[PDB]
Amino acid sequence: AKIYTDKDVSLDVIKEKRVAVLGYGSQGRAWALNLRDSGIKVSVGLEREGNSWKQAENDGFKPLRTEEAVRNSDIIIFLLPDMIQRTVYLERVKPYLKEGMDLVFAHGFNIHYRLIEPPSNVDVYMIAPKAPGPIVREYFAKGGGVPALVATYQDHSGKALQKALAVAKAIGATRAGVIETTFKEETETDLFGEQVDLVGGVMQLMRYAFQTLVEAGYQPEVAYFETINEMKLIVDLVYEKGFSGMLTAVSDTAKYGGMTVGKMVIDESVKERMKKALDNIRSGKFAEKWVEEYGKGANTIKEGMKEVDNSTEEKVGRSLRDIILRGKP
Amino acid sequence: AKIYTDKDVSLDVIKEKRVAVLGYGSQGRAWALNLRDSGIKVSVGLEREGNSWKQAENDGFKPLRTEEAVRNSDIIIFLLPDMIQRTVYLERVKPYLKEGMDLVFAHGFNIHYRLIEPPSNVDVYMIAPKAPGPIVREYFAKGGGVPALVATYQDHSGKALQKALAVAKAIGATRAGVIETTFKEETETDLFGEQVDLVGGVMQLMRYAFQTLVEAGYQPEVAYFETINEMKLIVDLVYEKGFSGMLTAVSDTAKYGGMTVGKMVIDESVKERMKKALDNIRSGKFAEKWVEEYGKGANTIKEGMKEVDNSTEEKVGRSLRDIILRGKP
Ligand SMILES: [Mg+2]
Ligand SMILES: [Mg+2]
Repeated sequence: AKIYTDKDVSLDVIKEKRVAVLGYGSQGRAWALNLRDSGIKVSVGLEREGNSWKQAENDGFKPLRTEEAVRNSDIIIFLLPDMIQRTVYLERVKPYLKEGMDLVFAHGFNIHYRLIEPPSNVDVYMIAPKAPGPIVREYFAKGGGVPALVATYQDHSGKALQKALAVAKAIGATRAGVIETTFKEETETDLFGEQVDLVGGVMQLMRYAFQTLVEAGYQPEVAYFETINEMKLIVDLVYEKGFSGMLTAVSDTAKYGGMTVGKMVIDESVKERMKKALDNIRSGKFAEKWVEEYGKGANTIKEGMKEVDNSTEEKVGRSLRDIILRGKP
Repeated sequence: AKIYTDKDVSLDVIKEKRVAVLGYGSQGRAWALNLRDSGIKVSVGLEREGNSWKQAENDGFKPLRTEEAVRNSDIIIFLLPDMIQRTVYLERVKPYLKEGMDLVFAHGFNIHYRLIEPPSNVDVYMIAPKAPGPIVREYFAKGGGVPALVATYQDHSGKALQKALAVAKAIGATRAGVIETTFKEETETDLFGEQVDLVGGVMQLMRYAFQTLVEAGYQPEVAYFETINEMKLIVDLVYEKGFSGMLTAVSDTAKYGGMTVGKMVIDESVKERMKKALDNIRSGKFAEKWVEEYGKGANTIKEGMKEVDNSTEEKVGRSLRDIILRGKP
């Protein structure tokens, strides 16, 4: 697939545009800081004069209520939680849209699932950096940057890909590299990864391994080092060198064990259930169910966070993190 | 558990002893470099004059053939691959052992499974740091250190735990903290983590999720970012702030999906199969099976490595790491 880097993209297409960054969480901050450093006129737009508003004041912005930021801008960037974008949009963005304005997202969920339904006469596009806000910012600030995906949903102007690329350049992404996708692809793949692998899957895998050891009578601190803490070593090596690289770096005892037992533990029925999860994303069932849960108060999340907070593993983990911090220079 | 720090041991217990570090891979290097900085007399002993040998020379060591390092030393540290230790021991160490010498390990495997059966007149102990060699070295050299586990197998002197902690102090581990375990516990828990979690488990988990997306027709590059590359972001968060902190850092959508779908994918039958793997470790079946396999050339590893090296997943990953490399500061 085509990879775009600094050289392939001009800022001219957004240089003269006023950008509203809606939100000043971890992403909103990073983007607002990078855009402003790249010479883009940024207004931060916020629903409340709360902690976010203060943080933005602390960074030399003068924040505005959402609607005032929108009325004074050309390019509107939604860096708000997915579940509250709909309400902010309808009440504080929609009535202010004019021909030729742009709606810009970091995630495809709301557009793809019709929670925000834009008019036909604006451009709609996305830049999805592949790192946390702090890194997005740090790397840009050191003359590098983080890769991202870009997509266009509605290209009314004919320049929507160029504009998406320019935004991505202004936040440092083209220093690393950018690849084009679609709103649908980014949404479905992001939901799938989070559910089966990145958050759901690996958390349950690590937690089961930890529990198995503690239930068999081994020391909890030993069990935590072996099943949770060491995972960084492994995943750092995959990130840096691929699986091949990682496998070369571990013992032959580890390779033999991982190759023979790994597939018995994570067997074909797991893959079959991942297919089912993907089917549930693709049919819309997952998004329907989540929107329904959220509408009832997200009690699943509250109960699960309480269980994690009070678990044995969390207690043990805290203690080993004091030990690691104690020796970190 | 009791955590030991610098206040719990004086280097005096080993300051006057000559140490042979057998091997000069990433661990042998780190330990040799730290010990010498702590003012411990270090000799590097090696079976061949190849790359390890040259690196030791680069670091200012004059390396010796293994048996010459042993004859000239009091404390023999095995920092060699587990499956070669037995033959190095029989051929190059055991003939030269004398009362009061120490046999020191970084992993319990060879002592626990009777592949090395030490004589009755030596101490036998272990120090098992909980980070890669480079870090062992880096933190030490920066005035911190990395935590480790210690264990005693045969305490002929009555001071084996003091000597283990002293070696750990000399490589900086007591700057962070050290926990005592046993050779059995270290062995069984290290085998278990590699097999079901750290290597076997997570690799099968990530590959299967990649494969699911690719099979469904998503762009492989997108699939790789979402199922493999982004793992580092989550695991880093767990490493730094535990599961509660990771979960606070991800979206509510991610939380809900991980808590509901993750548990459907990684169900309690996975745990049950982890328990069977642990039973197979505990009975010695795994170790028998591996020792047998290794003695036949470890053809399982070679074919597994080829299969990984020419996988779609791996081809994709090569490209994307140029991207990231391209933007790091
Ligand atoms: Mg993502
Ligand atoms: Mg280990």
